[PDB]
Amino acid sequence: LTADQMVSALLDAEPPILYSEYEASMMGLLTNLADRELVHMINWAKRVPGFVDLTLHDQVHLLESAWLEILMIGLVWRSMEHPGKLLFAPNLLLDRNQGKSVEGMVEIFDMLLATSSRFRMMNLQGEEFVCLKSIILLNSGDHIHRVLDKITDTLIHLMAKAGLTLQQQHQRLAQLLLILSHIRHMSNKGMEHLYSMKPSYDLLLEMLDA
Amino acid sequence: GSHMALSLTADQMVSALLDAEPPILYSEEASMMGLLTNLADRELVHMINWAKRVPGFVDLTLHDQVHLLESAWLEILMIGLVWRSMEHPGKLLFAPNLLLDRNQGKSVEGMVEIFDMLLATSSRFRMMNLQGEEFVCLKSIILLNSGVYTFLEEKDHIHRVLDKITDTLIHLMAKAGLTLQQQHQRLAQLLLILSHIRHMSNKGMEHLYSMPSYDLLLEMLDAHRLHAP
Ligand SMILES: CC(C)(F)CN1[C@@H]2CCC[C@@]1(c1c(F)cc(/C=C/C(=O)O)cc1F)c1[nH]c3ccccc3c1C2
Repeated sequence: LTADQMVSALLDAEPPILYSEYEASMMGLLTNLADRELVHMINWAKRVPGFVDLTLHDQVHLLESAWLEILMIGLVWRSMEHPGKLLFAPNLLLDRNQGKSVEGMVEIFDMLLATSSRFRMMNLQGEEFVCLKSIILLNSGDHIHRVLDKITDTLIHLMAKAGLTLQQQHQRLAQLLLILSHIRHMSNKGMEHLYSMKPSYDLLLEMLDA
Repeated sequence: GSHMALSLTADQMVSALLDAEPPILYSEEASMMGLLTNLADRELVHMINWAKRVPGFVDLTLHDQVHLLESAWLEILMIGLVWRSMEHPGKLLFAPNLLLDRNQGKSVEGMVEIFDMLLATSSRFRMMNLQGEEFVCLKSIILLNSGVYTFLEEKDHIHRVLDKITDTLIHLMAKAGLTLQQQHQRLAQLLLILSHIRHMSNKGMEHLYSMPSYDLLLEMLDAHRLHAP
């Protein structure tokens, strides 16, 4: 794949924006939405170049490690145009105060809002976003490393076509990748919260093995 | 005289970071945990001295300095550990007199998973032939990045300093003989390892709460004003 073919393949693989159903009410709605987004995520993963070249075991491990980071990056991306709010769905736009209804949720909401504001301030583009989402999938858990190098080349190509100087290109690449450390942190805090009040192997395996 | 962070050339940045480097300390299942806790506490004191010398860090308010150190202290201890453990495959060089293999971690409940992650990180840095000058840049990035979007002109300042550190990393790779494409690929590889260091710190923090607060760090950062030069 050329950088242009990589971009086209990632944009074409994009999952759809889902709608919510119709504290306890909010948690139920958010859980149901996450479960429905997960099914589309498996189908998206299968279309990421290089992902199907991996063994079923490697595919399962990468998705098991990255699913929350991928849900979170998708959330923060569609929430960019809504300062102070999280656009879980077009019919479920929640502010900080609504996160205070559930114990331990306000901290995660605050981190997601801060990430959305950073992407807004950076003017993150759709083509950069799909590259970042693919990196999260391949990195969160030699061929994988060669594919990651190809995504970096693709990110640079996008910035060069956008008219950034050679210096601006490395500075922007670094700024984008550093936010991935923040997304990892949020996923770890989210996973901790899930185990405090407790998406299965069968779900991933049935969809990954036809 | 005093160089402002944004005025530094790549060479001045490297010299400032190398000069700020903390020393390698010596060590003093219950005995093992005590030794590692005591070592971490002693490394923390040197870490405050190091942080104060990281260009741009003293331009921040005392409250912002504490917020950054509170978020980054374990990532900084971990990156230091993985760096000095590079020349020792299968072992973690906590101190020259405390070199531990993964089997030793098995003596403490939940410790093996963290040791395995630290060992994997050390092997990745060895395979990439991480240089001392790149390492100091990475440690500085961890400090300035780990708490920025966890708290306009002051936030922009941190981001401008981070850009200066990236420019420094690129300069080092360019002088090492890497093509422009190879520089971008190496930079990306290194920054992706930072997401793994964040992961390890989160898992490490979780283990601590199962078994350095804002107040403790605030007092240590403030007490630095009283130390002799
Ligand atoms: C997982 C955790 C603790 F970080 C909270 N999450 C973040 C905040 C909103 C609730 C949600 C969440 C979840 F991601 C998963 C579950 C799962 C339950 C079960 O399996 O029983 C329950 C949640 F509340 C969730 N929902 C989403 C939908 C679209 C896009 C993003 C999200 C997120 C991010």
